Amino acid sequence: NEASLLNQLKNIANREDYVVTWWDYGYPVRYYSDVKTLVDGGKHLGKDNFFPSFALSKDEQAAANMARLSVEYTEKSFYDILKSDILQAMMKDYNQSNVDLFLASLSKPDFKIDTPKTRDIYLYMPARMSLIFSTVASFSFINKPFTFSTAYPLDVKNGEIYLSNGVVLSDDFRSFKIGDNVVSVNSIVEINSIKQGEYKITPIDDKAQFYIFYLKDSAIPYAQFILMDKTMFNSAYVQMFFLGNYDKNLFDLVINSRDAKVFKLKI
Ligand SMILES: [Ca+2]
Repeated sequence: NEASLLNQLKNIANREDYVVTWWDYGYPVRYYSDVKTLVDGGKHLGKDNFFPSFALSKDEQAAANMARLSVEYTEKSFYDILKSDILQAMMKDYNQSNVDLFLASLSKPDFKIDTPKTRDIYLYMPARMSLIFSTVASFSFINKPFTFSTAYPLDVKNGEIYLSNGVVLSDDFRSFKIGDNVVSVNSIVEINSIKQGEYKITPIDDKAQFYIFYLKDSAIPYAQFILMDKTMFNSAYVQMFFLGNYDKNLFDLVINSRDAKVFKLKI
């Protein structure tokens, strides 16, 4: 129950703290937790979405840093450039002229956070977001496609599975065609239990792109499988929520649930 988990968040965290998350949950979080957010029903323009999306789509370390940067610079952006165009502001304070290289800059373990820490930050990552994560991650691109297609079985006739995304998957989980021809999946990944670290990956051809996810116990209707590329596989969302793999020098797990996870930025 979301209200319960976000009411748990209220007590754990502080009124000044931010929760970083997608805007669809902006209001619920502010209501249940009584904390600040980056976006919400009333504030989710492209320029807005970029920051939650980045710290949800990029690699853990990159997301850890943006979380801190975006929060600190948005807060400050309430006292010139810092108003309207917060990414430029932070680039100057890092003397980076090229948007793409600064952003790539963030993935490095050797990135200095000059700006002081002024408040706590939490990541909120609900299961149900998978169904929309494709749209979430799209906003971490300045506007080179990605792939995050979730699907449920329509039928299972023969040794194949008629996935809802027009895809036809083999029962050994090693190929699909989409009504055409075979293309080996990079690896196989099945989630026996999220709350628990119950999963396993089977390497099956390196030069292959798409990963395949089997959600043996999806409590989410319409999300039984996930087909994703190497990038989405890298995201903090997949790695941290689904695979429950995270750096304990970057994040603290303060709320574990079947339905959602909450991490405390430690930086
Ligand atoms: Ca403070």
